[PDB]
Amino acid sequence: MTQKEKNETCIHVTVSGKVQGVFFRESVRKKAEELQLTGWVKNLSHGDVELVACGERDSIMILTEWLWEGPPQAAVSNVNWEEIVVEDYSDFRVR
Ligand SMILES: [Cl-]
Repeated sequence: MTQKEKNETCIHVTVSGKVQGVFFRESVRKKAEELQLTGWVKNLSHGDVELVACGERDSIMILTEWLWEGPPQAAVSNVNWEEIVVEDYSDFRVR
């Protein structure tokens, strides 16, 4: 494997709770960028926040812990993640 291939993976996450009207999408993108992760995030209508995050595993695991807190005024009730088949992204975007 290349070093990037060896040292990186991807996860898929859903985040439940009070996650609307608190700029959750933007906060995930900003946090991900600070952790040098790529992927995407959206707010499912009437539902959970959903994201894919790819990059180094330490960063991934810092993100998954942070998702229990979220941005100010967020009230997260659950974070459900799994590692997935790797997908290629050049940046982290809101969707
Ligand atoms: Cl974006």
